[PDB]
Amino acid sequence: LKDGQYDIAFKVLKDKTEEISMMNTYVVSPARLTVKDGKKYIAMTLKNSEWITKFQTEKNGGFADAKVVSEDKAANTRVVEFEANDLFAKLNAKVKVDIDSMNYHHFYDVQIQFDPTKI
Ligand code: HEM
Ligand SMILES: [Zn+2]
Repeated sequence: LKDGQYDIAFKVLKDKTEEISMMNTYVVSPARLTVKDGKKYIAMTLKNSEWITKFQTEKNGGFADAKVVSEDKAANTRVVEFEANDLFAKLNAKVKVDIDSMNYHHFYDVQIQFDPTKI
């Protein structure tokens, strides 16, 4: 594909499975793919932002916090940005969730699967 901005559908999968993750409820698909100089960046909206305290994706054999490129405090959402390579390969990610009022404090591994062909 060539430089520009595109819609890309995706699903978040439970770690090491083809099952839909509980996290899938809290992301917006499609995400936005920016292609720039042969590199691919994904901008993804997280819902219930206040609950999601960390979000990381695999980068160079390690995990890195995705950049927050915008926040909407009124909507309680935010947009995070990270690099993808092969849009047909699963991307490993990590999430930390904290809901003080429900005593829910966990962190998880998940996979993101993009589907470039989907509309
Ligand atoms: C808000 C109320 C929430 C409740 C009641 C809840 C409940 C649960 C429960 C019971 C499980 C065990 C597996 C299952 O039953 O499906 C689970 C796992 C999991 N939850 Fe939560 N959760 C909540 C919020 C969130 C949020 C905001 C995220 C954002 C990432 C999240 C991500 C996950 C992940 C990644 C797992 C591991 C299994 C999977 O990937 O589906 N959850 N959750
Ligand atoms: Zn846990």
